[PDB]
Amino acid sequence: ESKVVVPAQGKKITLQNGKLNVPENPIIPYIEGDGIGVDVTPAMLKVVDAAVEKAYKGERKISWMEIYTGEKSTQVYGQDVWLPAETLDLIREYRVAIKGPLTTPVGGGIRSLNVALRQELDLYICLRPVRYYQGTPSPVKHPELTDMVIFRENSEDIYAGIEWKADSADAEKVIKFLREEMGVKKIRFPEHCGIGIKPCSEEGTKRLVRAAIEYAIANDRDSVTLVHMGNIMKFTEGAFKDWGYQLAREEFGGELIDGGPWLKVKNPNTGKEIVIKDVIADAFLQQILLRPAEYDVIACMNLNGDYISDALAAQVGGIGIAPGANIGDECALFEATHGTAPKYAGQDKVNPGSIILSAEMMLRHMGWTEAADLIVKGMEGAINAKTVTYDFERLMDGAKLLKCSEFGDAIIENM
Amino acid sequence: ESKVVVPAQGKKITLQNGKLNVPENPIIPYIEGDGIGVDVTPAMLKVVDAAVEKAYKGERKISWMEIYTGEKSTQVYGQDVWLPAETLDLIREYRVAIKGPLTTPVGGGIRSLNVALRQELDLYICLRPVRYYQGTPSPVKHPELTDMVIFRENSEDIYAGIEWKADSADAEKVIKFLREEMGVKKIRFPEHCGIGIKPCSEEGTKRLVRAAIEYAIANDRDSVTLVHMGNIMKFTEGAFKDWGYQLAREEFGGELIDGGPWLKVKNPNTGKEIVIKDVIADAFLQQILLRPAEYDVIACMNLNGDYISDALAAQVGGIGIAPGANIGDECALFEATHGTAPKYAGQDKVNPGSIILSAEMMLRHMGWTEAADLIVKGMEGAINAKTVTYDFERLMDGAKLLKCSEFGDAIIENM
Ligand SMILES: [Mn+2]
Ligand SMILES: [Mn+2]
Repeated sequence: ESKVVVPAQGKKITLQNGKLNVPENPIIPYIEGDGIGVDVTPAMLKVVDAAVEKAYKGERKISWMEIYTGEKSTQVYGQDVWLPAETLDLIREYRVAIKGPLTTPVGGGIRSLNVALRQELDLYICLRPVRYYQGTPSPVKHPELTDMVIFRENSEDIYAGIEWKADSADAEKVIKFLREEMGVKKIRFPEHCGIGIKPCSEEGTKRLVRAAIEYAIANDRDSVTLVHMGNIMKFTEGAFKDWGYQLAREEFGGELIDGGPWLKVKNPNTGKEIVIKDVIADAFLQQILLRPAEYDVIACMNLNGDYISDALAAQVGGIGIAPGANIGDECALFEATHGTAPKYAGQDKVNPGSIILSAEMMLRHMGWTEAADLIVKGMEGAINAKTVTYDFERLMDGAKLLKCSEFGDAIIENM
Repeated sequence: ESKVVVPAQGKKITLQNGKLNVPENPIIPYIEGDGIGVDVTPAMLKVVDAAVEKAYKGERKISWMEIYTGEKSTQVYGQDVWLPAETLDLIREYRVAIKGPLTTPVGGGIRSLNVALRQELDLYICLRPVRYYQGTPSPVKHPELTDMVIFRENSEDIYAGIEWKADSADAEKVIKFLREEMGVKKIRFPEHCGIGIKPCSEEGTKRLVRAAIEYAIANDRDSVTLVHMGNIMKFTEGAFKDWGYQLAREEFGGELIDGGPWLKVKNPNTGKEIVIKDVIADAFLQQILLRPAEYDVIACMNLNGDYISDALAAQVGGIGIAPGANIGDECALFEATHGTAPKYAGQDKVNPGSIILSAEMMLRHMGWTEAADLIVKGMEGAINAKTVTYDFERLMDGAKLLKCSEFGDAIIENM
């Protein structure tokens, strides 16, 4: 029987015509998360509650409902229950949910639980905004020049988990097929060879890029850059770029800039000309360091997005405070983006900034922009006040060391 | 008939027992390169000649022999001759060669010429050393902490170029096979879907990692880090890491550090304990910025190596002066690692540092360490003297702007 307790006081969020109908007392499911999730989640719940209390003068209140996935799920539901069917059901049912870090066990043949949540709920958009918070210790000279929003495709690519082990009957069957029926000659060593499949479809590309352009319009952003490796992988990465440009022309009236290949899309609300461009992935990894100001909204495939989001997060000193969301047409799951750091679990020491900023993305998604704005204001003030957790403090002079919970308070104090 | 002219005075380098037998007058084939290759190559030839002249007091001299590939090949041999069979023959025959930037035409279905050279000559090692040259304008606060050597697998991965276009009969045939015969259920959108194959074999992994460990030993380096995405791609990326560790244990007497997974390999020459470790690729992209000093020799797959080498190059202000080599068991091809920058072609303006440093790797490979040391010394002095090309000068105050050829001279002047 389920151990999830539906809050007595609280109402389910609904969806109509692609628009969320959020009540003043929405029930929001939440997954504590493994390791440090035990530290960061409580801080997040408190910070969010303070923000909504302050924003709406007590008129609104979230009814938190704990659901399970990861190590805590096995302890709650038993041995092999890492991701209960009900968790997928609950998230879809309640439309909006948030979670702490999740880790996948090894030795049992289980694949990434985070990817499982994304794929099964068809949360095709991995949204990762990366900006700099003044006062954050950064390894680069000008982190303030970074203000990007990453739209990472979440349902395709080699991330789909389609592969076969070297020397397995399956791997041999696939390789035999490729060489004998497809006439593949480029497999250098066909024996003791593992094989992986990289898919990229038009509908997959289009829906991701459509969300990216709509975001640029809704937020009056300057450009959308399609990042890819089309010079090497023409039919997957290259096709992604092609379809992205095509979508811009076919659905957003994209016009040609100069002699190409860049396009301009008129923002139907502000009249601003949004530039649609593209950059090779490896070169992009260099450009984000050398010319970050030239970039804004980014649309890319799964793997590249993973790399880009992490590299960007590192550069602005936000490795531990990078917010993230997994969005689909029916529901959305916000999440801490860092690891579980089991060594510090329960020490009330780690930075709760990632899950908190992911909660602010959640609040904004719910249309509760005022509360979200309060969290941003709180984070900015606390960091600028140099009252921070160890991960920041260690790289600074004259900073006040704060525990995880205390930093949560500092955020509230700066709202 | 061939238009390649074998130098009258000069002798072919030979190979015996995996050791190059280099004469005092070796014939070295060279490809000018497209675009700025017309600017950088002449500077390289002059710098190298000055270095060997100075090092061996006139006793040794390279007999340069021009060979063709790229745009110049079509102009020399005709319309469809982008990569002549003789070029592959010449490189293998003469054992050591160098080249400027190469570009691949689009619209003709031709795949990367650089990859073609690597694959066809089985140059399985893409060696990319990245260090900081004092005085180089860098976007990071402490670029001097970066001193890494990248061993990028060059014959496998999605880089192999195995893929099929969306809606093509082939793509449909492969997808049908995967779904109906392999029972694949993770292809989100099977229609209008491009497909790519990612292979990774044991022999491919082992030979790359073997070269990496041997390099760490020969150069008394501190560690070898296997970079991979094994948490997501278990059978390719994960297998690479597994085989890498296995090779360390089976061939280099690797012993377990603590409770694992790190290993220690005793340097048979210095007694130094070389640490063998591994890091997830996305996290590595962050670690190179946050903790670069903890890394040294890196061994990774094709695509990841491409990303890692570029990101590292950018961080140390070496985007345009990053040396590179493609090494195999029978021959080696050194190359400029940047693009062709056609806009500046013939202006004697671009930085010849990349091809020059690649020539120093070439000289060292030939056993001409003294000449190679002279080039390093020259580069260090010129950069530190702030007498540089526009790409550096633009990011500095109080620097003396030098043309491409003039920077070549500056290098010579600092030998
Ligand atoms: Mn990640
Ligand atoms: Mn490259």
